[PDB]
Order: sequence, then structure tokens, then C-alpha cells
Amino acid sequence: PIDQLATDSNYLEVCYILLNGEKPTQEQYDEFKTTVTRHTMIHEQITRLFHAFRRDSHPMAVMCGITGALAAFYHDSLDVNNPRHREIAAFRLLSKMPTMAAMCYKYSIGQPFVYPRNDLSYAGNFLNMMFSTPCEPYEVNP
Amino acid sequence: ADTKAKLTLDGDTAVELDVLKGTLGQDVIDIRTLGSKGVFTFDPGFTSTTSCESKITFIDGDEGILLHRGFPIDQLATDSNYLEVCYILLNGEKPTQEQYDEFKTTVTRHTMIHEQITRLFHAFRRDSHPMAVMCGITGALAAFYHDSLDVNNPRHREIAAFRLLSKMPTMAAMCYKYSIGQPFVYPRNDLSYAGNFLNMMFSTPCEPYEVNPILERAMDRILILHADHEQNASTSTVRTAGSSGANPFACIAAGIASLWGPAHGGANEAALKMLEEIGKKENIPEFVRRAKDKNDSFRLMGFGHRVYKNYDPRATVMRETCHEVLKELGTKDDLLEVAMELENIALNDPYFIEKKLYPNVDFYSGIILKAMGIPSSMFTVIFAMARTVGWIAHWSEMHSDGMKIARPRQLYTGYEKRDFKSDIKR
Amino acid sequence: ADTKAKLTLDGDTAVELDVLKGTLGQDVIDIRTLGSKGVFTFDPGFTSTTSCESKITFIDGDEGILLHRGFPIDQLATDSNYLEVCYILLNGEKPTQEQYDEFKTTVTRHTMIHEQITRLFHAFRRDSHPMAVMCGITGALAAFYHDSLDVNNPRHREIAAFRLLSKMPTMAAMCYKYSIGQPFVYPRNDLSYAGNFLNMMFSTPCEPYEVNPILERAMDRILILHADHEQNASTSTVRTAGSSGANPFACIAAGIASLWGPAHGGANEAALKMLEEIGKKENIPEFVRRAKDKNDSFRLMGFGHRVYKNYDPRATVMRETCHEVLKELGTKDDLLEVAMELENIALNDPYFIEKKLYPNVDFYSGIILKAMGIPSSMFTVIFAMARTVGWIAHWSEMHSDGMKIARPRQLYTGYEKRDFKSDIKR
Ligand SMILES: CC(C)(COP(=O)(O)OP(=O)(O)OC[C@H]1O[C@@H](n2cnc3c(N)ncnc32)[C@H](O)[C@@H]1OP(=O)(O)O)[C@@H](O)C(=O)NCCC(=O)NCCSCC(=O)O
Ligand SMILES: CC(C)(COP(=O)(O)OP(=O)(O)OC[C@H]1O[C@@H](n2cnc3c(N)ncnc32)[C@H](O)[C@@H]1OP(=O)(O)O)[C@@H](O)C(=O)NCCC(=O)NCCSCC(=O)O
Ligand SMILES: CC(C)(COP(=O)(O)OP(=O)(O)OC[C@H]1O[C@@H](n2cnc3c(N)ncnc32)[C@H](O)[C@@H]1OP(=O)(O)O)[C@@H](O)C(=O)NCCC(=O)NCCSCC(=O)O
Repeated sequence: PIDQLATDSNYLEVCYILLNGEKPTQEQYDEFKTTVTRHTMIHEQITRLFHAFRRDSHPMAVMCGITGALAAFYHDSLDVNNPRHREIAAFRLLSKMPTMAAMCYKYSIGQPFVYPRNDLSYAGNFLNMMFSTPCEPYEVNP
Repeated sequence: ADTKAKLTLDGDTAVELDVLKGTLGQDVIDIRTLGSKGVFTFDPGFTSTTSCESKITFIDGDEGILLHRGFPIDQLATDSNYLEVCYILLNGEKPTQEQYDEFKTTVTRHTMIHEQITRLFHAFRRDSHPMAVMCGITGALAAFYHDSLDVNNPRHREIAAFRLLSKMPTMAAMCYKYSIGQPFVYPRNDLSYAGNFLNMMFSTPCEPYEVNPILERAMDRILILHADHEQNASTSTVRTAGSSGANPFACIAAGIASLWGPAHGGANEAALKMLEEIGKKENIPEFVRRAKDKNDSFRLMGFGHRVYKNYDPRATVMRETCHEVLKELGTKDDLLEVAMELENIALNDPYFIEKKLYPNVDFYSGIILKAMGIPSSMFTVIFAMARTVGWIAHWSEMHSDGMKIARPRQLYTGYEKRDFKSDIKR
Repeated sequence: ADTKAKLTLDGDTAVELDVLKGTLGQDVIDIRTLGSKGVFTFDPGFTSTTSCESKITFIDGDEGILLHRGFPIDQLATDSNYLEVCYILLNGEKPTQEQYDEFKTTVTRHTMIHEQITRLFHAFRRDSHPMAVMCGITGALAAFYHDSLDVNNPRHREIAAFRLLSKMPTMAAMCYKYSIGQPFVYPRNDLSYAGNFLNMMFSTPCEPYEVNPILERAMDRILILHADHEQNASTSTVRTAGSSGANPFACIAAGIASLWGPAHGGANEAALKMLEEIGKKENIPEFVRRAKDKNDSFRLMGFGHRVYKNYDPRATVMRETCHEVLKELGTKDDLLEVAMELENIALNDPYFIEKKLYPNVDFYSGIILKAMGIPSSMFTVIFAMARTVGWIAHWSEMHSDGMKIARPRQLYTGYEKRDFKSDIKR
């Protein structure tokens, strides 16, 4: 049920369940999580893209724009057939979507971009990339 | 407070005029009524005209008095920090503790400049004077802060100011980092206002820069002694413009260029480097380079001052600070021997002694900044930076007045209505 | 010399002040040295103080008279052209085909803007207001064209003067293009000042642009009609900014920001909204803004003026052109005939007759412009672009008078000296 999942789980655990079909063990979860964390940063070139939109555009149109443009930066794995292609491709989305999501807000309000932090949690890592500045140590409220 | 009763004027008819008085200063004659009576005074330069009423800063040029809201500068410099002075200068009274926190915490809250604005610096050439970049970035903030450009609204002023007050140093640092080719440095919410500057001025992403409290207090003071200076060219420009509708950012960008005009003049130019060029402990000592003095541009080099007669009050704390920091920056000073020299040549020479080219507050400020490895190009910027709190004030106080705006009259002496008939056909 | 022989400032000893006389208009009382005799006037408003002596433009309010270098604005705006006019204001006389042809040469051969400044345009946001961007740019001019900034070398002054004259059109049309996402257009020597500016505003690489004969003339006329308006607030900013030494461009930027000035509030353009936002006889007026206008909501659309008493000597011809213009375009006007109805209102609506809200040139210019396919956020920009030669001529004047340094006095009504004691921290 969703209710249980919401109160008794964290987002990633749910991605796994939603993606794999069963509750993750411990060693299996680490594999899943550690990976997601491994590829959160988006290519510098991609970043130059945000910068080609006007700050005054709806951060939602920038989202459909940056995402509908990743193909041109990940030429290789665009072949739906290959089983590992899906394998990787997904993780890329799953991993980088929040990074991209945060960035749109930082572009919209005029603040600098914030790189993912490997220590924070998935969710904490978001609020981090959403609100921190290079001016004061942002602390996430659990 | 005697003949302040009233007066009268008359070439063909008499008009009863009053004689106003200040809490300090001379006696003025309210001619505010003669405009109607069809009477107009002629006074280029506002040479015998009082343009306004101010409760901000008092100067007694002939007796070396400088009060900011009544508080002498000297005390303020030694007994206060820059921000506390901005508040006093902006609010009218010493800040309590809880009130100061409010003021400070805010200033700290909005120090970062919009990323888009940043892309601007990058459109200038690195080789341009960091002072032209300052008048350029500032005269361009309007396009990034469209909303609050309406001088009327009381909160508009409210915010607008804080933006300037907060971001000017950030912008100031950046210009130096752009000029020398180093990366930009974001403000740090822990450091002090002054420390935060030296931080954004010199740190790199390669080594943890530590601020020397000594060097900081000096900047702190360099700053305070520059917060504001009563009515003058740059301040008058600011007030005028503001009165002419124009937005605060433009007003500040106009003031900033007014505080750069003397620097670039030619006779001054050939004399600015003149000093900052030849100093080989053979020249200055036997008044060699000082043997040349046609194009003076002295105050531009920290000599004398239009207002003050014998000495610039703001020059004491700085002369002492100047010494201290030199003692602090230890023995690395050699060229700055001519420093020890120039003062000696300014106090012991007739000419100077007679034309009163007395080291003003900038003579020593320059020595400090130099002692700090800061290039000359950055001098007028830091001054303009510190001076902005003053410009807001006057600007603000000019609004809160009533500002029946101002359309100065001209005494036309050109041609007399004549017919036109183009002698051309192109 | 009518009802004024020799006036007497009466303190306790009779002070006779010599009355000076202008060639046109009111003569004045002298008061320059008063200060040198501890006697200062008080006039926060400069409505009775004659800032300066001039010879460029003459305006007789009541009479609705405006002359440029002696010539009636009417004749100029009909038989001359912006360039000849430009030449005139700047040189005091009408050119000879040779003076005019040489002038026209020097001008067109500098209408190109440094490409680095184009890079500067892209740094600015796409949603920025033309006027705003316009300032952002002008102000940044002193950072590139750094040789024509020697404000006191007549060799460097005419340089900038010409530069500002050649480039303003180029810049303004780049403010437009930029705001609408079309590529910037290059000057065209083989074009008249107005025809080229029309071209640069509207031409597209997709095909050659055809400059309509009537539109070309109608524009020039707008240019001519805004070239100068005597000592207003903007020229007072350009005059006051320049007195402190500020480089040419710095002042012009000020005159641009200031010009924009009285227009930035929630109901400054919010009024200038249902002017173009709505185009229909019975909607905008029809029992609408009979009370829908709130703060200024008058003096912004082109109704009334603080200089002229009954009418605008410039509106006279501007109107004559709307006719020629609306007529011409045809399929670009008849809908825009909610003017006669607006115009009409002003003429007979009591609220207007009582407020002297008569239609002015900016109204007829607004119409013509709102007709050429020019947006309202580009009206002032075009009005500033033109007022530039006016600003330029004034600044070059004040610098001939010996750079009249505007350093007024103040009336101090703040605290007398009081010791400073601070118990806080931070
Ligand atoms: C296929 C991938 C491993 C690499 O694809 P990618 O799109 O180039 O990832 P990316 O562009 O974000 O990362 C490129 C580089 O940046 C590194 N990187 C990116 N973000 C981070 C980060 N937040 N912290 C540290 N390193 C990072 C990433 O580790 C790689 O460095 P290296 O090759 O030295 O390990 C990844 O997309 C993925 O999720 N793979 C899982 C699916 C799969 O079958 N992978 C095969 C190897 S098993 C992967 C694993 O267990 O980590
Ligand atoms: C009106 C303002 C609050 C905001 O205007 P602004 O020009 O957008 O400031 P800004 O662009 O530098 O800041 C935009 C964002 O960056 C943040 N920011 C900027 N610099 C820093 C910094 N050094 N450290 C942390 N955050 C920063 C700023 O806090 C804001 O984030 P958020 O909305 O989440 O709090 C400010 O200009 C100001 O000084 N206001 C005081 C005047 C006033 O009447 N303010 C009304 C609210 S009371 C303000 C207060 O007490 O802080
Ligand atoms: C110091 C100056 C010489 C240069 O200042 P600048 O701002 O760096 O140059 P600029 O931005 O005006 O660009 C003008 C240059 O591009 C050329 N140029 C600009 N627009 C055009 C155009 N539409 N078609 C052809 N050439 C053009 C122009 O001929 C000039 O070349 P040159 O080196 O021979 O003068 C300055 O005085 C100036 O060029 N014009 C100001 C007025 C003036 O006094 N000019 C000197 C006499 S020009 C004689 C003439 O060509 O009629």
C-alpha cells in the first residue's frame, strides 16, 4: 500500500521496489543506492544549455527542454532494444533528474548552481541543491 | 541668532524676506518667495546658494569639523565599525543591539549579486579601468531589478538602498578579480563586513586565506572615513539626478562616475603616474620627481583639500592606522620610504606649506591599500564603495523632503528670434 | 531693463546688486560673490535661482515659444533635418553645404558600434526594458572608448560628442531588436539619419527593407522635435554630472536615466496601459478612465506640461504629420483613430480644461510611433536618442563656461556635536 510505503520507507527504497519488484535486502539496496549516487552530476556541456534559456521562462518548460535534450549528450545508449542500454539509461534519469530539477530553480531565481553531495540523503541532497548558497552552510532540517 | 529677524531687497519694489538659521553653520536668506515676485538671482555653481536642508553631515571647513549626525568622525573611526556608521548615517541615531542585528543580518542576507549580472563583467575587456566597470555594472543593475525603480514608494527606497549597501562591496571585489584574471569570490556570512571584503578581494580556491585583524581594522577605518562627506560634486550629482525622477541605481552609478572625473583629466593623469612611476630613493629624496610640479593634481595624490583649510580631520585615525599596519605588514616596506619622505616634503617645504598641500585622508589611505598590494586603479572604487552609504542617505533625505523637483533658470544670451532658411540641399 | 534699476540687499548696511540682462526673457540679479561676504540665499527648488547663462535654446512658457540657436522650432522641424539641426545646436549657426556635408561625413562614418559591446547586450536579460538596457549600455561606454574621456581637452570632447551622435541610433535600435529576438542591423551610410534608424529597427535579413518616404520624414521630424528642451531636469543632471569632471558618456547615461525618471510606478505605465493595450473608441475613454486614472495617470500619456502655459509649440507640427502618416499607411491606422476621441476629450472634457491637460508633442509622437510599428517601451528611448545632441551641446557649453562645478551649500538642521558612546557588539 502507498500509506505504509510513505511512512515506512524512503524514496530510493521505493524506486527499487518500484523498479525491481521486491523489497531490497541490505546489500542489494547499497548496490542500488551507491550507484544512483555515483552518477548524479550532469555533463558540463548540458549545463551550458540551461544558460541558453531566458531566466524568465517557466522552470517547467526548461525541464522538458533539458530532458528532451539529454539524448544529444548521451548518444550511445539510445537503443531501446539492448537490455543493458535500458539498464544504464534509467539510472541516468533516476540519478540526474533531481540535480536537473534543482538547477532549474537556481536558474529561475538567479542563484548559482549547486553540485550534488555524496553524503546527504536523496531527499536532503535535493533541499541542499535547492536552497544552499556558497555564502552560508545550509543545514537540512530532518 | 541676532539679525536673523528678516531683510528686504528692492530695485523698483521692496520684498520682505526672512533670515533662516541652522543648528550649526551660517545664516541663509529664504529667497523662496522672489521667484514669483519676478525676481531671480544669478549664481553659477550655487556659489552663494543653499540647495537644500540636511540633517546628515556637518562640516566646518575652516575649523576642521566633521560630524555625522553630530558624532565627530574621529570618534566614529576609532570607536565604531563601518556598518554601525551606515546605520547612524542612514537612521539618524546610534543603533541599539537588537536594532543593529536587524540592520546587519539584513545586509548580510542579500550580498550576492544575480548570476545574470555577473555575466556582465564578462562582457568588458580585462584591460579596462576597474572604475569604468564599476560605473558600468552599477549603471546597469536597473535592468536586473526592474520592479523597485519607483522613487516615490517609501518601501521601494527601503529595499533599493539595502541592495546597494549590501552588494556594492561584492561588486567592488569582483572588479579587481576580473582585472587581474582571478576567479570571483562569493560573500561569506561569517566574516565581518570589512573582513568579508579583504576576503573577496584576495582569497583564491587554492589556499585558505586568513584575514589579519590589523589589516581589517584598517579597511574598516578606511571605509568609515569614507562613508559620507556632506555636499560635494558626486553627492550633488546624486541628489540632482534623483530629484530628476531617475532610479537609485542610476543615481548611484552617476555619483560613482563623479568620483572619478578628477582622476581622468590629463594634467592630473600625467601627474597621477608621475608619482606612481618614478621613485628610486634618489628622485623623491632630493625632490627630483618633485622638482616637477606644473600639472599638480595633488589632492588626486592625497594633497590638500578644497574644504579644509589646515588639515583634514579624517586624516588622524588614518595616519595612526597607516603607521600601525606598516608596523604590522612588518619589514617588506622599502619603496614605501618615499612614503616617509613625501610627508616630510609636504610639511617642511614653503610652497606646499604655503599652498597648503597637506596630506589629506587619501594620502594615507593610499599608503595602506598599497601596503596591502592593492593596485591604484582600485582606490577610487573602494572609496566609491564606502561612499555609497552616504549617497543613499542624501538621496533618501532628498526624497523624504517634498522635492518640488528643480528647474534651474538660465539667463539666455544667445541669438534673438531669427528666420531660418537652410543654405544646404543634401 | 523694465521695472529693475539697481536692487539693494538689506542687512544693516545697504548692499547694491547689479542686475544682469538676458537677450530674451527676464533679466537677473547678480549674487555670485555674496558668499564671499558671508551672505547666502536659501532656495531648495532653484525656482528663483538662475543656474546658468546659455545661448542654445530659448523657451518662453506663457508664450509657448521655443527657439534653437535663435530659430523658431517650427521652421526647423519643417525645412531642416535632424543633422542640420544637430549641426546648429552644436555650432550656433546653420551650416554651409560644405560644413554640413563634412559634418554628415564625420557622423555616418562612426555609426558602427564596437563588437565587444554587442557581447555586452547578450549579458542583459531578454525581458529587460529597452530604456533600462539603454542606460546599462551607454554607461558602459566609458570603459571601452577610453580616449575621448579627457573632458578638458577640446580635442577629446568633440570626439565623444560625435561618437555619441553617431552611435545612439545604433544602440537604441539594438535595444529594440534585442527585446524582440531579431538580429541586430548594421548602419547604412547610403541612408538618412532617420531612414537608417528606421531600417535598423525594422529590417530583416529575410529581405531588403523599403524606407517609406512619408515615414522617413515623419521620424526625422520626431527627432527634430525632441533635439532639445532647454534646462530641464535631465539637462540639469547632464550639466551637474559633467561639472564634477565625469566623462561624456557617464553624463548622457544620467540624462537618459533621469529622462526615464518620472515613469516607473505601479500606475506610471499602468496608465500608459489602456493607451495601446486597448484600441477602440468606446472602451478606453467611454466612462472608463474618467476616474480610472489614479496617481499621475495624466502627465504620462501626452497631456499637459509644466513649461508651456496654453499649448506645446512642438505639438503644432507633430500633429500635421500624424495626418500625413495615418493617411499614408492606411492599413496601419484607421483602427488607431481612438485618438481624435482622446484628443477630443482633452480639448472639451472639463476635467481636462481645468487641468490644462492639453495634448503635447509626445501625444502626437506617440501616435506616429504607435503607428510605425514601434512599441511604447521604445518611445522614451527614441526621445532620449534625440535629446542627446541637446545634452551634448549643453555639456560642451558648461565646459566652455569653465566647467561650472555644481557644489551648492546646505542648511544644517541636525544635531550639534555630541560625544559618541556605543555599548553593543558585532
Ligand atoms: C553507466 C554509468 C556507470 C556511467 O554513465 P554516465 O552517464 O557517464 O554517468 P556519469 O556521466 O554521471 O558519470 C561519469 C563520471 O562522473 C562520475 N560522477 C558523476 N557523479 C558523481 C558523483 N555525484 N560523485 C562522484 N562521482 C560522480 C562517475 O562516477 C564517473 O566517474 P568514473 O568513471 O571515474 O567512476 C551510470 O550511468 C550508471 O548508472 N550505471 C549503472 C548501470 C550499469 O549497468 N552500469 C555498469 C557499471 S556498474 C555501475 C555502478 O555500480 O556504479
Ligand atoms: C528586499 C530583499 C529582502 C530581497 O531583495 P533582493 O535584491 O532579491 O535580495 P537578493 O537578490 O540579494 O537575495 C535573493 C535570495 O538570495 C539570498 N541571498 C543573497 N545573498 C545571500 C547571502 N549572502 N547569504 C544567504 N543568502 C543570500 C536572499 O536571502 C534571497 O533568498 P530567500 O528569498 O530564500 O531569503 C533585500 O533586497 C533587502 O535588503 N530587503 C530589506 C528591505 C525590506 O523592506 N525587506 C522586506 C523583507 S525584511 C528583509 C530582511 O529582514 O532580511
Ligand atoms: C578617436 C576617433 C578617431 C575614433 O573613436 P572610436 O569611437 O574608437 O571609433 P568609432 O567607434 O567611432 O569607429 C569609427 C571607425 O570605423 C569606421 N566606420 C564606422 N562606421 C562606418 C560606416 N558606417 N561605414 C564605413 N566606415 C565606418 C570609421 O570610418 C572609423 O574609421 P577610422 O579609424 O578611419 O576613423 C573618433 O574621433 C572618431 O572616429 N569619431 C569621433 C568624431 C571625430 O572627431 N572623428 C575624427 C574625424 S573622422 C573623418 C571622416 O571620416 O569624415
